[PDB]
Amino acid sequence: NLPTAQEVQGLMARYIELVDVGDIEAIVQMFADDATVEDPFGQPPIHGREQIAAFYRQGLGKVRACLTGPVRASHNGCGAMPFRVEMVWNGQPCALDVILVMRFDEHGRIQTMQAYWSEVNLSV
Amino acid sequence: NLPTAQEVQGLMARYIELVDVGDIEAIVQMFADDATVEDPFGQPPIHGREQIAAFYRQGLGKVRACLTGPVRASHNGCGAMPFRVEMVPCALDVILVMRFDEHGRIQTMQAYWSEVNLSV
Repeated sequence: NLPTAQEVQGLMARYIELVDVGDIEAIVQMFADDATVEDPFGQPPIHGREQIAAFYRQGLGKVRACLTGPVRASHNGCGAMPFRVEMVWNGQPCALDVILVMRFDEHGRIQTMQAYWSEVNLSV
Repeated sequence: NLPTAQEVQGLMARYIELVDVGDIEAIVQMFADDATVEDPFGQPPIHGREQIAAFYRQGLGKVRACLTGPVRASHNGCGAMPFRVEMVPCALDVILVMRFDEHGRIQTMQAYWSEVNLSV
């Protein structure tokens, strides 16, 4: 709980913005110190800011990202949003369609994050 | 969680199709006996076929629905999709997250949305 539906809308919209510019440390800061990330969902959860920062640094360490639909928020501090990421793999432009689901804590920080996507969502 | 990524895409797309035509019996058949529905997510879990059937009865019992983006599937039998529901004259943007069992039936259904996502 804590963040209202509107606040969730704002936090998740900002996440996309941070990912887009690639500000790794600002992204990490949005996460609870002990948050867990599953990206893609189905893979082992990654625990803690050190591990999360290493994760984003690997992926974002050249990439554009934008919402492709509005954020769907709840009244219990959770939300979901659809988005697309554009990256350059092997010097070639690729697109990845994803849907992120997040649960925030009483301090407005991301406690849980789950990114839904597979190969079928990747394209050029 | 046996259903593959492509099979999840198909099942989730069929669900939307069924909702769009309003075939409650067909929709309910898609769920497993132990299934739980959280719609909107944040509201108490609904379980029991008679209960899930009654939930759809009240909602679809003129309603239309369409995918507004591709289904995002995983390899552990789960998927998420963005869609729009038109009903009463208004529109609602939703995102459904679902987990299927080893039989390809809905085990978990979670629909995210709130008043903000509503448009009249």
